[PDB]
Amino acid sequence: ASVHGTTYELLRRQGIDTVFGNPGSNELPFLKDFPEDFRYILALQEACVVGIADGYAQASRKPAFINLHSAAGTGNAMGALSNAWNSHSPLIVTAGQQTRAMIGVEALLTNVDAANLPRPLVKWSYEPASAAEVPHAMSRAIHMASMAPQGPVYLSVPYDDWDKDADPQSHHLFDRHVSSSVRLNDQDLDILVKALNSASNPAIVLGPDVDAANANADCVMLAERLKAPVWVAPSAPRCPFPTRHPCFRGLMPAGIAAISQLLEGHDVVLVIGAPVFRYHQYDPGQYLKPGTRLISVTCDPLEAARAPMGDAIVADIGAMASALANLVEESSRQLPTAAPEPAKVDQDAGRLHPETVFDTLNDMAPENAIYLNESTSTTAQMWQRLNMRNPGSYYFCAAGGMGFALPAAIGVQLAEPERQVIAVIGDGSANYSISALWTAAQYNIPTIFVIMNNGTYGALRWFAGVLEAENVPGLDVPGIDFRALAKGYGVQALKADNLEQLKGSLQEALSAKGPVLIEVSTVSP
Amino acid sequence: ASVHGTTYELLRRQGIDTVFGNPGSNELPFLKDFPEDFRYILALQEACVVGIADGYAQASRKPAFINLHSAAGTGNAMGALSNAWNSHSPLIVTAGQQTRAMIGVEALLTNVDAANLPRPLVKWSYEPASAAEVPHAMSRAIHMASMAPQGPVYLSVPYDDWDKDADPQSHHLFDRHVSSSVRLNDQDLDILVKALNSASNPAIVLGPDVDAANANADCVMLAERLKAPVWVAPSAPRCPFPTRHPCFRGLMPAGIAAISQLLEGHDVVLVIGAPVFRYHQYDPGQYLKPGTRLISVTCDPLEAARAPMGDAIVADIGAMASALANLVEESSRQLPTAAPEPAKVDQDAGRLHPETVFDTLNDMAPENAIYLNESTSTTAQMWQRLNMRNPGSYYFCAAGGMGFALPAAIGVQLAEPERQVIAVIGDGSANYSISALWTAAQYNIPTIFVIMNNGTYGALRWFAGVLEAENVPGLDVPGIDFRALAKGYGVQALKADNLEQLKGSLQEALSAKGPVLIEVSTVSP
Amino acid sequence: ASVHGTTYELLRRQGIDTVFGNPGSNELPFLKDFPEDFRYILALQEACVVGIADGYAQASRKPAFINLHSAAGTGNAMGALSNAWNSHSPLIVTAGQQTRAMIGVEALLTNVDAANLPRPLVKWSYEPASAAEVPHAMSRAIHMASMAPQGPVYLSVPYDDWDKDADPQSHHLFDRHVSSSVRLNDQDLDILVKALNSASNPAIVLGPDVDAANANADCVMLAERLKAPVWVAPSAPRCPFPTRHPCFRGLMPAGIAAISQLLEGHDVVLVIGAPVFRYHQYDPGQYLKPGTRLISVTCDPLEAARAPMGDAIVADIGAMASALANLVEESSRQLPTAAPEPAKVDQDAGRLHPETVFDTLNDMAPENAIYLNESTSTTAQMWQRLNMRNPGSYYFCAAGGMGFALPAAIGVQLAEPERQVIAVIGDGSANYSISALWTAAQYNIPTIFVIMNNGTYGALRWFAGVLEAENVPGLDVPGIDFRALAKGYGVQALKADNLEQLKGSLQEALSAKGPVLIEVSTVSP
Ligand SMILES: Cc1ncc(Cn2c(C)c(CCOP(=O)(O)OP(=O)(O)O)sc2=O)c(N)n1
Ligand SMILES: Cc1ncc(Cn2c(C)c(CCOP(=O)(O)OP(=O)(O)O)sc2=O)c(N)n1
Ligand SMILES: Cc1ncc(Cn2c(C)c(CCOP(=O)(O)OP(=O)(O)O)sc2=O)c(N)n1
Ligand SMILES: [Ca+2]
Ligand SMILES: [Ca+2]
Ligand SMILES: [Ca+2]
Ligand SMILES: [Ca+2]
Ligand SMILES: [Ca+2]
Ligand SMILES: [Ca+2]
Ligand code: NA
Repeated sequence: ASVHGTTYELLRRQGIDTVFGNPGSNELPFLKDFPEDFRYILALQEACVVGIADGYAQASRKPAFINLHSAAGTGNAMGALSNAWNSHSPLIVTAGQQTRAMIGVEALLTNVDAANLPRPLVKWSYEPASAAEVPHAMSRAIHMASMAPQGPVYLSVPYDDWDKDADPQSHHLFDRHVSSSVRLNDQDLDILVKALNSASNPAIVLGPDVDAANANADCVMLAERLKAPVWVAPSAPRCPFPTRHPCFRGLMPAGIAAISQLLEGHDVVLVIGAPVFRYHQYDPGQYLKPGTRLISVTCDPLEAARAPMGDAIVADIGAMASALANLVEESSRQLPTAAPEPAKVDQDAGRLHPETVFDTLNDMAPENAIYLNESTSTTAQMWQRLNMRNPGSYYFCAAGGMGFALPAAIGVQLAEPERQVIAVIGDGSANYSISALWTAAQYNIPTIFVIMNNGTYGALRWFAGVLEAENVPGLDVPGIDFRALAKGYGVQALKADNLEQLKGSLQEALSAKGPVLIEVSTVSP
Repeated sequence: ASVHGTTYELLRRQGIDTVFGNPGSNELPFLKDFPEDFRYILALQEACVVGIADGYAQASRKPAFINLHSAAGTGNAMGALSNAWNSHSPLIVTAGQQTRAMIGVEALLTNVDAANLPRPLVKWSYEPASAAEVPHAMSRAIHMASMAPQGPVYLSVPYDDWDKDADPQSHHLFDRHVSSSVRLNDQDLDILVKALNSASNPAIVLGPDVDAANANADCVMLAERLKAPVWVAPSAPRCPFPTRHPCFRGLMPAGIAAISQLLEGHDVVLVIGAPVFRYHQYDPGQYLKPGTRLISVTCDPLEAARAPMGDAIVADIGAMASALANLVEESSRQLPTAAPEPAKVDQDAGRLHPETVFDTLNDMAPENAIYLNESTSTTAQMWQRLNMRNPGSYYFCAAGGMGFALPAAIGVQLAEPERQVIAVIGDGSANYSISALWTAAQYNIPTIFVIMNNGTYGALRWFAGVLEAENVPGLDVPGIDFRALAKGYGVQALKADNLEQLKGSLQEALSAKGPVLIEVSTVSP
Repeated sequence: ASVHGTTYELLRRQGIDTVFGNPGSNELPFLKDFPEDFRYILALQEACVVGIADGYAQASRKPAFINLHSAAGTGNAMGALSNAWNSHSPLIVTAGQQTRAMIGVEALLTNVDAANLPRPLVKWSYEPASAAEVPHAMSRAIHMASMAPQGPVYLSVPYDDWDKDADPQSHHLFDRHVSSSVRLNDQDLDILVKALNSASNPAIVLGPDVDAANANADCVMLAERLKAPVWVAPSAPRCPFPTRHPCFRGLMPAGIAAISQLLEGHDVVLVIGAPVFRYHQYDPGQYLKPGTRLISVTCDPLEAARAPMGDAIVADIGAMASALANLVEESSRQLPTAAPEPAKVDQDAGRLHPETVFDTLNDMAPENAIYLNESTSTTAQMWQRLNMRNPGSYYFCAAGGMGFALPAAIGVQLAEPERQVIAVIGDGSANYSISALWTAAQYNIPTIFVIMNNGTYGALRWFAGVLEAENVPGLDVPGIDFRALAKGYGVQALKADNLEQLKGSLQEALSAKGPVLIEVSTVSP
């Protein structure tokens, strides 16, 4: 067998059937004779390739496979890799290298010092020392991306390797099963459960690894048994809990003092599946107030090591959430009462307030919609106004890096063809990965893109206010026609300058059979 | 003085007055109170920011200063950095880091292991250990980017550093002058000159560092004195010689055997300002034929070390080209005769052959036009058909990475406001950095963009033919309307479906007062 | 509080009370005012500092703390770090940096690019961005070294940081408890247990992480219930099983084909606490024969990813070994019968055969002796001839790197003051870390060092035979007087040129109250 045949066999035997890619000439010997059981999803720039694969992996809860061109293609994808690192996304990033005979001379298209290029944003990065090693290196990449804590990996392969003979012993790679589905030992788990049962006023804080593990329903059972309020850890990349459940308390503020004030009076705070904590603004004060202790369950040793307070347990989130939910006692405390509905903001017949947009989306979208957020100044309102009952219903760029939501919404829609995806993206953020629209058109992936057009980088005006920073250049983005950009890439486009037109465009988009972009005129900050 | 005030003083005293950027919140404390003597050039994605700065640096022959946001902004720019590394572009890339007090907890927007992120594509990469060190670290960045061999550098700065007090001794940085303008010692230079004077059939091969050094006119004098044919080294990022001078022989084929066959019969081959060599296709055979010896003058030790044949001298290209041109004897051999004009290819009233497009551009463009090339299947025809008499007249992505020419054409036009820039870009390549069009519109930078629309990644069909690779996915890019994309970003747009409309659109574009995009329907390969 | 006071408080609250070090001037501000409850163990070169700390950590099963001088001190220790990486040793390596104000100028003693220096041999490597961050960075180092898979970490600290004020919130670091004591979830564990109960001819292979976890006794119970033969995985750094238990089958040969032939006929092979596998010689063939399947339990994702065959479970070895030993059924198969005693080799009245030395050590040493091995050509005989009943009884350089056993034997003896340590070290290996002898003398740590003096690098003659390599320089080491080297560093020294003198020197050494070196004249290969 050739290295090409053996490597595609390993991929299919490990459950991989889709290649997300933008091709080049070091990759043609891999892509030739492409197997009939695989698909190839082309995107026009590599941030878009990786964003699409990232949405697909996060929504499918399985690894996604990427093929990029050498150093320039890998490099175009590195902002997308920053977000994938912070969302623990299992991405297998492959890139083609020059033929071994010209690597030393640094022929055009040589990826020099290849394994160092995507560091520090990958768990494992490698170029094999011979062609026969390629299937074993691919096996390492698959398992490194997929074991907890999941994350992106990188493999560079000289183009001449594919046609070489494979090692006949590579068949032992095909059916390897590797598990990291582990939980705390019984004695120490019993100690944790007794601490939770004994707490007088527990709180629960949930992060994105809960949604990645599909541990959401176990966390609902846990919060119901403990009768405990539930927040989402700050800077949230995913939604880990039903947002209209009575225990839900919303997104935590991303500040040290704000969080310790929020948690004041809670004797035990159990954090599951989150870093402790993804603060943003600098809000110095106490990490926790006197009387509060914190316990974190995390799948990632790096998160356990860096927490500035609390105890930690490094284990699988699905296995731990299931065990805790089934072992804790039902408290005789009263269940928390649901938060009140948000108020309706006053809306005239002109430009839309973001609050009006989210209320109208909540009124009209299906109950199993999936939302993505890259409208950076409106996140708090989005979390207050969208009822997200089901797992896998929310994604936000985990490293804060623009350029994620537009392509990731296409990958999520490909992973979840029966759930309508609605990406809410600012006019600033929409540009970073605008060419991803083409992939939605070409493959007829029916994502809805709602562009919140207020003419400016609104969140940077907000943060400038926090810093009291004046005379800052580069904050306005006037003069972009998003219906013409959508037409450029083959996507149907609608405009909404007022609430009547917002309702009409959403009705048309929800009834459409392909992707649709709606440009919404929103109020200037 | 504050670190902010001291750092902007150092920049202006070192000749920097423009910041190319896409802002974020770790950068607002640097950008606030932006000095009145500086400009800020916004672009909507970081590949575009860096591409624009790269064109500006290459055309101005001076360092360009960039400010990006943390890891995601730096990462979005890394394919642009791959090209800048291979063009020796002096780029000072700065990125903002979180406040020092939250780096350890990895707050949102922390650039983890920052200095390792852009490696291996930078000459120097650093984050200072204290605020007071920031001006000295910036001084190091300026000089590292600017000394031979020039190239990109990276500096990460915690946002809280800017408002701190500067070291009063930082004033000694402001006027430092650092020179690498060096040439081979007199005794060894005299040995080289005697070898050139004694050659019976010398050849000259020139690379991009000749054009970077503005050594073009000295190389013309050298070739006239030696009566020697002149080629351009393969995979050329720049044009180092007048293309209709009698000595000019064109772009070398990018293959080992093809180059040694071309050079057969030449006893001494002098390479100036090029790697030896940027081969592309694998074309194994002899590096040089018996009877040919090679001497390379390069500004880059890495190029001298990796050449597989020949002697080398590591020195400044401007200083060496001037010395050689003024020291060699005038040979009594006959001057080489000019190559014949290219033939006119047959053209019907339908889609345009690329040969027709380049002939029409050569007929209509000013004699001091500047061309950029990212039309990958038509490079050989472009080099045969455009008379480029002057330095700084051609740029092509030096690492072969798509996404360079569209933004770089805007930076070159900003650097050379009296020379019309004409970027010839394939329909595939145009997508990688499409949002750069917005910067041309907003600042009214009057670049002309000629999009060669043949519906496919034509060069990858070519390379697939070379490999005899069949059943390759992802090679076609149908369904893109480039006039709608140009309208989306505010640029005037024209279409040319035949030769009459090509001539009319070029006349309109050359008479326009702002940027113009022309979509040309070209023949399918 | 100062950073100095807060950092020593964090260390003591996390169970650290000993600093292994060789001092320098960047470290004096850390070491000044050394707390009365800490000890400092000086060694004269940094390979020896780290080797001693490594033996101490491995034997105590807890992290050991090291302080080295800048880049040169760290660099002198990097061969010791290679062994610590492959033994999963929890080492917290700290090094002093220049004062922040002169790092940029690269004053003498600046550790440039410090965090990159010990990579790739550490799990985590860092220099803090401010003085106040130092206690949190130390907390990260402690937990990163101690969480599974354990391993060395590195922290560089500018010397001016120690006297600065600490962050008042650093107290939340002092009592953090972090656990990685996890095992496979109940459903999948029940599947594994049923596979073991159903096997017709199971085998068990154990590696060093069994001894690190003190899982040895649980593995004896497991092998007794399964009635299964037990081997030790190749290139063994530790001894994980009693070597005269009836199930014990010895050290596996370090070859691919040799291992699959050994395992032929075993239907399920359970590997616990080992890489799969640390082969050495290249012995190509099948990884496993038809009819054998392999299951690996490992604490290290990198080991699970790279195994070329089998299933894997990534979990804590102590927790998994305990669960399996208590859940499997007692098989009705007959218990394996003990291997026969090794034969006595013929010994004349001259130089000693290694077999005679190990038989005499086994006859005379206490039953709770601890052995170290750096006598590279005699490993197989050592494993056959020493009855090691107890955990923690054997150490061998895990990366194969010379210079481990001499210093590590001193650290093991410090960790286990009531168990006699006997280091068996070749005359070649003894030189690499010879100055460690001084620390044993100065602190009166009563290690016994048995130097096997055959005048040559015996194992390299063996491997040269395997390669059929002739005319190799550098294999002989004549002319070393080890009793004079021991006298040089203050250690009592004895010579044994025959068996009578070997017995007399061992009796004298076992009765001594301080360290003793015995130089044994062994037969030339
Ligand atoms: C890759 C990248 N570049 C720049 C930024 C900085 N950035 C920018 C540019 C923001 C403004 C996004 O504007 P928008 O129009 O999408 O939304 P708002 O107007 O609601 O803020 S928010 C933010 O952090 C970033 N985070 N990531
Ligand atoms: C960043 C990046 N991604 C992909 C490629 C691979 N690539 C691609 C995609 C080419 C086709 C460009 O198509 P075009 O339409 O611009 O021009 P032609 O049709 O004349 O080839 S040429 C080439 O090397 C690349 N070099 N750089
Ligand atoms: C740091 C280092 N340097 C060199 C070696 C190579 N080496 C050497 C030099 C060996 C010979 C050790 O000789 P010895 O006298 O200690 O024992 P034998 O004579 O029994 O082999 S075995 C071996 O792998 C090594 N592994 N580690
Ligand atoms: Ca099919
Ligand atoms: Ca906006
Ligand atoms: Ca001005
Ligand atoms: Ca094309
Ligand atoms: Ca004391
Ligand atoms: Ca020896
Ligand atoms: Na990198």
